[PDB]
Amino acid sequence: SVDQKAISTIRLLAVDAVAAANSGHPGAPLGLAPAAHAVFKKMRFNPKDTKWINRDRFVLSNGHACALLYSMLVLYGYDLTVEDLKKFRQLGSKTPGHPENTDVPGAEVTTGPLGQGICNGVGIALAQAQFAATYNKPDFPISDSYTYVFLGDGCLMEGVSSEASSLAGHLQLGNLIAFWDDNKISIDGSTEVAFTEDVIARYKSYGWHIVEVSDADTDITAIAAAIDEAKKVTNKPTLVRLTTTIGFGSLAQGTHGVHGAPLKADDIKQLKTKWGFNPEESFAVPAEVTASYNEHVAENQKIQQQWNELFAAYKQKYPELGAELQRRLDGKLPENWDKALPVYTPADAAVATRKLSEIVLSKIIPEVPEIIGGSADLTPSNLTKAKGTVDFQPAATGLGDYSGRYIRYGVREHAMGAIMNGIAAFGANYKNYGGTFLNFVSYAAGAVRLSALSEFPITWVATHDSIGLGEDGPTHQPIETLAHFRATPNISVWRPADGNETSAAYKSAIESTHTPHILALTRQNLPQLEGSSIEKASKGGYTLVQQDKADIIIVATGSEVSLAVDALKVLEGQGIKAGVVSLPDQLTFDKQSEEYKLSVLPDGVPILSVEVMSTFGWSKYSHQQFGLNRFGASGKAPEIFKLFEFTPEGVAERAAKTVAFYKGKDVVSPLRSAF
Amino acid sequence: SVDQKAISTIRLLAVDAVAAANSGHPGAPLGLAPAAHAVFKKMRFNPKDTKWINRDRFVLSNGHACALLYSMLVLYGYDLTVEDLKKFRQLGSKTPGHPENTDVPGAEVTTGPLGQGICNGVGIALAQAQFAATYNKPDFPISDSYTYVFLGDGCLMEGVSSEASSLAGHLQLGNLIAFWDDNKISIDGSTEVAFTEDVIARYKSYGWHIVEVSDADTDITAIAAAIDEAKKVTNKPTLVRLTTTIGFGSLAQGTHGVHGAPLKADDIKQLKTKWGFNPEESFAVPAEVTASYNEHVAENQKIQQQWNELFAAYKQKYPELGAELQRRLDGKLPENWDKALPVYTPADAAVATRKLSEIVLSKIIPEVPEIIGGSADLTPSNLTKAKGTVDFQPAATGLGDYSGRYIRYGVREHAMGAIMNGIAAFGANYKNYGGTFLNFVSYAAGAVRLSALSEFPITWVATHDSIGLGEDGPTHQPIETLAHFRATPNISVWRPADGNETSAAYKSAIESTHTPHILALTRQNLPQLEGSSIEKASKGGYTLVQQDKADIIIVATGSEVSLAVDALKVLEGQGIKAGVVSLPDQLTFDKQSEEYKLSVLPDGVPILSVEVMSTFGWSKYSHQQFGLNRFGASGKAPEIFKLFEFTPEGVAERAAKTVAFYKGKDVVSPLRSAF
Ligand SMILES: CC1=C(CCOP(=O)(O)OP(=O)(O)O)S[C@@H](O)N1Cc1cnc(C)nc1N
Ligand SMILES: CC1=C(CCOP(=O)(O)OP(=O)(O)O)S[C@@H](O)N1Cc1cnc(C)nc1N
Ligand SMILES: [Ca+2]
Ligand SMILES: [Ca+2]
Repeated sequence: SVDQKAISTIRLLAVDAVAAANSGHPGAPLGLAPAAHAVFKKMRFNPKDTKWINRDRFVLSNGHACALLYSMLVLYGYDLTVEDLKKFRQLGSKTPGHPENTDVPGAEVTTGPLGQGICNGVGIALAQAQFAATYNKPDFPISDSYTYVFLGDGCLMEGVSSEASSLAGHLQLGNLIAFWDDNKISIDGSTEVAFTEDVIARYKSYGWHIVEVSDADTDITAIAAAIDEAKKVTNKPTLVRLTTTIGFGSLAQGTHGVHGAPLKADDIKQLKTKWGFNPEESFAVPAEVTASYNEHVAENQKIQQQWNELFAAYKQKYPELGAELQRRLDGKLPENWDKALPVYTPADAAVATRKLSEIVLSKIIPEVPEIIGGSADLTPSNLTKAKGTVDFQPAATGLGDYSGRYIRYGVREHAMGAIMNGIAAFGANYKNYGGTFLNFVSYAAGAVRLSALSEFPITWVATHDSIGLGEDGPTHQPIETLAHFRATPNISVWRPADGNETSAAYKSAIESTHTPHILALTRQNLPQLEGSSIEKASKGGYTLVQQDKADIIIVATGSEVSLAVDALKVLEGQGIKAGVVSLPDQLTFDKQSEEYKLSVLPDGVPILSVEVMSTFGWSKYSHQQFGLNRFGASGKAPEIFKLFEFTPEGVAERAAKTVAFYKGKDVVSPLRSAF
Repeated sequence: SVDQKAISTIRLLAVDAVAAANSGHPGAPLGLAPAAHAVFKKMRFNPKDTKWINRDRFVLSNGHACALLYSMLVLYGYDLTVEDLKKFRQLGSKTPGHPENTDVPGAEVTTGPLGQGICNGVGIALAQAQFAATYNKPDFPISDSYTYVFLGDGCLMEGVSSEASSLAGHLQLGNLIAFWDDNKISIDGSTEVAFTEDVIARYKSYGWHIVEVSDADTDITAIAAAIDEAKKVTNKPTLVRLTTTIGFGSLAQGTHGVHGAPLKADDIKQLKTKWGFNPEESFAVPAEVTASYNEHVAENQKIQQQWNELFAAYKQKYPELGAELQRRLDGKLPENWDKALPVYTPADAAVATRKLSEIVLSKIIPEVPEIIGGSADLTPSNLTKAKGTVDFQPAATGLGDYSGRYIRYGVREHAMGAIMNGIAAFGANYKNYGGTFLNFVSYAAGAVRLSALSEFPITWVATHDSIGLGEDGPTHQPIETLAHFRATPNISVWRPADGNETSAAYKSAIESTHTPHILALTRQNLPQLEGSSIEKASKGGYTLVQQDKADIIIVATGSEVSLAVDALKVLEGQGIKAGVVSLPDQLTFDKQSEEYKLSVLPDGVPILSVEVMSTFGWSKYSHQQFGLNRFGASGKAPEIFKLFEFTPEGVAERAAKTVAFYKGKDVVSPLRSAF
């Protein structure tokens, strides 16, 4: 039949791509081609408009299987061709060895690190539910799309997927439909060696609906029926068990050897002849398959055409909501939204930056509807919920509504990070955030790194940033954490010192379109600084205290800026004149012009950094570094600062030693380099 | 009764400790005191010998509840007193705000980061099973101890605990008995807001046995009976559901407010009078409670006395095993074990460092019985299994035996990391390891950091270290990873360049007693270096190529050392004389004498670092840094190195620019500092 021919075409495109690269993963593509065919036939999408907001989304969580995804995208006439398939896994191609949303049209998210994609799918589905609750009206189903996810045994073993699956079940996300590739093979062989749990029973325990397809190597009728069944269960996410043979059709089917290396040439020949293809030909695309797939595209395009007319009629019936929706689909924040950001003067009281963050959120959430966010069971500690908002919960629980704006993630940092990526991936200008203690952002590193690689404007509200948290002690006190994330490409790591800097950090985080943000915030109160402003802090680094005859410049962040200012006064009594630089975000600073940066960190003066965590990275900006390169302690925070000599006198002593060390030396800016 | 008085004593010690600190967590201690009393009465332990190898182990996974643990340890006469309780959460005390194994007698592991302790308990139980299978003989139950773990809702939400619980069920670890504090309260309030899964059904799906105690606020008879029941189920780990009231007895019982802040003074008074204590008194220890607890200690000490005689008789009946066991309990490796380490010359073939690692393991595993380890579903990629060894599996599966040495962790990096910590915590000189790709060690950061803080000699076999892995692309290629772990205190991060350096890295990792190791290993082949040796590489950094008239020194690691040597030859043709330093472990190097370090990185010569990952940290050792501070690419590895100019000519160009940049300047070693 044409459907059988399409499935064979998909299988053989994937195998031929792996063969051409002499690299990659043929097994899961062979096993999942029937399901991919069936799911894409049910999906609504436009290959010529990858951003249609009411499209169904597809996520390949088992991202190593991407020859399958690329084959689907090629067959459906996305901006990806057979010539791109021939360049699978080749430097610079549009067909990288794992899918990247920045590079691959029709890749919603970046997968490959196992477990991430299913969590991203939870976030896409969460966003869709929130979006539909916000905009849909009687006779106006603006948003009614589904989220389809493929995942394998590896994703099911990774703890992040358990976190997200527990939460998705709690949230009753009925438009999420996931498909488990139940092939009983991973890299180490049979799943009997390490993965003998009853997956189905576990998913029932989370509140998911289950459909089992016992012959998913052939039974596309049953796969389609499973989708129809899942769509009828509106208050539970569904897991469809696809019992498949890894490498179906290969001489090596059902073995670990077919997972992750090219097939033998003779194996590819017998695949082709068994399925009616020419064993001498590669990258075959039968015209009847193209015709069948084109019919579905044309139908989908007529659906989008009608949606566009629905949207026009919505703008007439609901003028304010329609304009808001239009603005969001245009990627624009509300005009002058930033006028809501709080501004402070040096006469205002000291405030912890976690509390300044609460105040910002309280002002901007009512003004910017596309802001939603939550906390990983730290709401009263991170201060992430604006008073008067409702939680995102299914109304059936009585605990919230899908129109709500605040997410109770539970103690699930890693899934929170990956769900945030999915909310961003949904689109519609969502600017979403997640709170935890800074030290436990590290639990979510797998997802955080993908925020950076995927260029998603997500925000971590990362409170209790240092030994300043006090008594909880060294298991809670960051040392390495900022260095880790600053060393990752494309992460803005804001460590604001005061009220104006906190507003600048949020301006950056909310305006972002391509860069994730981590906001490192204090437990403890900090003074409002003389010389701070949103304008200056928006440059990432700025001269807080200018001293034309400086003997030294002290560069600091966060809680250590006030310390530097107090040290400047001690130094004055020692006959040493200091300037102070505040560096609330190193990435933003790095992006400023060379001349601006040199105005902050000039030649001809020693520069000392002060930050109560690792000294890694700080030599970019300083000649000498005063940091904390050992674990912390359990005690009252001021006593810990004293123990480690993070006091005005301790900073002044090191500043004086720095001045002495450079006596008789020629000093150039740390910004200078040989290449 | 005396038992009732003991429970009240525990509750009130915990509340009084929190009160004295005006900080900490009274709720779970109040709720779990009956269970703690019951479990400790069943446990075999010696407060005067915390290292008795046949003790039962206890782990408080909900580590914030540590006022409970400290109260138990004080009551039982560990090296912890009421005076220490009065110093709870105070700087320098033996009663930190979360338990630390380095600081607290009777704390087996360091907890506080949720989810870790239960996984550590899985590792203690895994080790006990392996140890018993190795040493027990008829009439000689050398090892027959249990592992008791308390955990809360937060631990159950963290994905790491799902990973470890799936694996523990697969492994049929019948001597593991965990207790869930089912109090339905976390920081954000009721668990109804975020955690509505059927926990019991999930644990059944993993293959655990369940016992439910519906009135765990009072029913110590049922808690004791649950332990007895769990001990009869020898082929399943057991979860005991303890339905408790958080803060039991407080006016604020059953509320989130009792979780994490001191009780009001009037509340403490009414607790005391309800339970027959003097409301004017704090830190009361009734002598009848001490007497009862002392009776159990005395009985346990007679059990250990008899075990010592059993061990003496074992040494007579089984002379070789007995001597091996004695050596391990003395903390000593086999005499001259390191003579098994492979040695290479520059005439030997190029080898990838992952393959060199396989060869090391193959030589040392037969010689050092306390080495066990595994991989997170990457055995044929990491090359972590020695041919001819058997996997650690329950014999009932037919897939291995508990005497086996190789663990199939599945796709569970985070739990693997925390399980490794538990295996180390068991003791008996275990030197255990875990393989994954370097980029996915990051999934396990929560546990890795605790290896460092806990001072456990665990080893990550972290292969596919860089863009050298090629086609899998940027989702798999480390950039930030070494900087992250090098910035963490107390992590040795070895990046060996060749065969001799790989042997030095393993010598360090296996000899370690207090420092975790990460071995960053290549996919791709590297040449054997002229000038390398185990002796020199054991110093962490060494002069590979000495040049008395050097214009520049190039310092490099791993795959970039050979690149530096090739660049030296290009530079010679440009009239520039270079030396080369290899820096296989920065931590080991840092620990050498100042004079040794200066002999490697002297004054008076520019130093350029080369390493194909982040430049963070490298200014400790260099004036200029050539690194990779952007994400990678999907293509054949040599083409990626060329793209980024990590070629002999690209290094030489940057070296020449470095020489030019320092013309006319006075240069001192990067090792010099102002303070
Ligand atoms: C183990 C592993 C794989 C097997 C999947 O086994 P699974 O059953 O999911 O795939 P199948 O055998 O094709 O059906 S792929 C490769 O990613 N990898 C390394 C890998 C490990 N850890 C993480 C976080 N991401 C990864 N990418
Ligand atoms: C959320 C959170 C807690 C509530 C536990 O809720 P749980 O039900 O386990 O404790 P109970 O309410 O006392 O019964 S504690 C504090 O650790 N914390 C922050 C916290 C967050 N993430 C990680 C990895 N470790 C942590 N430590
Ligand atoms: Ca599989
Ligand atoms: Ca709880």
